Amino acid sequence: NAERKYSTFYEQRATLFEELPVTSKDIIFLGNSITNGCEWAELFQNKNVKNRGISGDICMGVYDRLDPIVKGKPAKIFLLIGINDVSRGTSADKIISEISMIVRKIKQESPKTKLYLQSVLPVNDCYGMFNGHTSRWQVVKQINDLLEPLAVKEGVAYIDLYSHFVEKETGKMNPVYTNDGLHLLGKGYLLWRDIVKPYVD
Amino acid sequence: NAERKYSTFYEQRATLFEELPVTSKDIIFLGNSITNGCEWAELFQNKNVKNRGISGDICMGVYDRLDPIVKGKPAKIFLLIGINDVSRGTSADKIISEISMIVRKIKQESPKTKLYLQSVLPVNDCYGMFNGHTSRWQVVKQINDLLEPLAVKEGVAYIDLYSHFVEKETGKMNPVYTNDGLHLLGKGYLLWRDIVKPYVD
Ligand SMILES: [Cl-]
Ligand SMILES: [Cl-]
Ligand SMILES: [Cl-]
Ligand SMILES: [Cl-]
Ligand SMILES: [Mg+2]
Ligand SMILES: [Mg+2]
Repeated sequence: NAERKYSTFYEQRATLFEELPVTSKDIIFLGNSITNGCEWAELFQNKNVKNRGISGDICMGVYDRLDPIVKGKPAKIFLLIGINDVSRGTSADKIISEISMIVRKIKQESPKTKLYLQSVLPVNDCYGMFNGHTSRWQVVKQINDLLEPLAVKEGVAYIDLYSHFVEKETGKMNPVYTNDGLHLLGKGYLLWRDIVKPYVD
Repeated sequence: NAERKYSTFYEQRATLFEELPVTSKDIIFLGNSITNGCEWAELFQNKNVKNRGISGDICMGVYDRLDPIVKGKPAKIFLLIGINDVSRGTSADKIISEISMIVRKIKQESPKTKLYLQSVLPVNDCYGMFNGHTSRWQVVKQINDLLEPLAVKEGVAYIDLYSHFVEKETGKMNPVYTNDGLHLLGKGYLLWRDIVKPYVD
């Protein structure tokens, strides 16, 4: 029942994205529900910023829908993905392998697009929700420890969101940014805004 | 876990909307997941159109979050709400009563805002999903038969989306627009766009 809801919602969002043109001026935020949840053009006060987030999405789900994005040759793509693969038990190594597939596809199809790999955000089990995600809070840092070298190896930028969202004493997401331990409150998007607005300018 | 997920997601979206300014140039799409699911500014190619949809939302959930919208005195508000009240067993009469509360609040707080009441969309049980909604498909027309007179009585516009989405033979939503009987595929948002762009123009 729950997997059918993601699958149908993914098809809803993906088929809408196929109908919306991407141009060389565009700045794309690409990812899962943490990307889906924002009004990106309003947050940055920039009409060229576009939401390509899909709640529930995974690395290969992003990979499979790159074409209606990269064929428009967008100016920038900000990628945040992986935590739903964590909740499926997928290893950090395999997740990094699949992000590297996304990086190589974007570079091959739209070499002038500037690509930004955003650190997987921390999670927190304190609210007792999304246990498949939050019980694996330690995998976030395993991914990010591998994700930053991948960025420099592929010649793309790495944005460290994690270190601002995390509680350094616990390795988990600071509750001020979330009400379920996984997704962001408005205050969380303001922090994200302050970190990445220089890259969007 | 289902009600907690809506409740936390509502707080996520609502607290984000409290951080995003609304101005007198804005055109607001206000409603539940059928409103939430779209990229409205891209669909109409109009930077002034803004998404205030929240998946799972109900009439009083919309009412309770009017302040961060109407305080900016927006140019237009397009309201689509009620199907999640239907799925709770709420009568059409009670739903109309609550929509009329929303109308009066908007008219009181922002008298120059043009308000458009959109027909509740049909649903379809053919995919066997969201049975709390789809088993009550006959309630949609009961609401809409009362909603258009309310628009007249309150001096606001009524937009008949339902006629374009429904199968006249069955009273249910044409499957070409949906993959679950409730929410819209990209083709569904294109139909909505074609109906409503004149009002957004
Ligand atoms: Cl949960
Ligand atoms: Cl989970
Ligand atoms: Cl269902
Ligand atoms: Cl249901
Ligand atoms: Mg909190
Ligand atoms: Mg269909």
